[PDB]
Amino acid sequence: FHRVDQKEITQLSHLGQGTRTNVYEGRLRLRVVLKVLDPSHHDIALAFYETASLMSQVSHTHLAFVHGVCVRGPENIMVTEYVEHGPLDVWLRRERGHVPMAWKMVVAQQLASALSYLENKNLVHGNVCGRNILLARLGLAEGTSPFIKLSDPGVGLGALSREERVERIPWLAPECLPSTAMDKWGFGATLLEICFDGEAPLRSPSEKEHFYQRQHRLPEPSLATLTSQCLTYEPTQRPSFRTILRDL
Ligand SMILES: CNc1cc(Nc2cc(C)cc(C)c2)nn2c(C(N)=O)cnc12
Repeated sequence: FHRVDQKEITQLSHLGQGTRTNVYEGRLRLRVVLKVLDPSHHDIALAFYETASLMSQVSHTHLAFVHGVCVRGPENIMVTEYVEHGPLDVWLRRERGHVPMAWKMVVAQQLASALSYLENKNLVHGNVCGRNILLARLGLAEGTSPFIKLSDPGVGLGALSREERVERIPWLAPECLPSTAMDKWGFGATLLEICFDGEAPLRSPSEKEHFYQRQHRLPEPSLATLTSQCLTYEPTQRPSFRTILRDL
């Protein structure tokens, strides 16, 4: 990744919070987003640097760009693409009941394309969810289509606590509660979330953890065969993104 000096960035309005991060609008000597990691253990900063490294080595129409990393005292900052309309989950809840199925199918295909690209390079995202899908274009006007960018996955899944992994249910693959196969589950859970206008299935941390421990399966979408195949507890039985992209 590219090293960004603190003199090259300007921190503006708070946008929201991610896992161990605060996300702000900013300027780069370009409008950007600044993902400020909390003062953290070296294992967490390393998992954050691994994400910056992964996203700086890939290039895809539907993957958000990473400008680089800035170290500002105890704060690690990932300088990433400012995407015009922000997260898909927020937008879906605001537009609940007025998002057509054809619009949702375009998003699913664009997301499956980004994930097929990663799968072919044997790279894991590990945080596929509506919150990490950003809208560059809304596709509300006649003759237009939405355009998504899959955000960086933030602090790597391998560095998170059990409590943080439970907070990720239902996007978290069940085998991760105690491989590219995990993104097939994240993809399936994101299709449910999109189908339900940003209302993902599953509640308290104990109820979510009990759901996976008891091997219960997620609700069917209101995409039924595809979610049923992606959301299986057997990782090797999940279809490839080549097959998913064909089935879509
Ligand atoms: C207008 N643009 C954007 C808004 C936004 N808001 C946001 C909204 C919540 C609820 C949470 C977080 C972490 C950010 N995030 N974002 C990103 C990104 N998180 O990578 C990239 N561009 C944008």
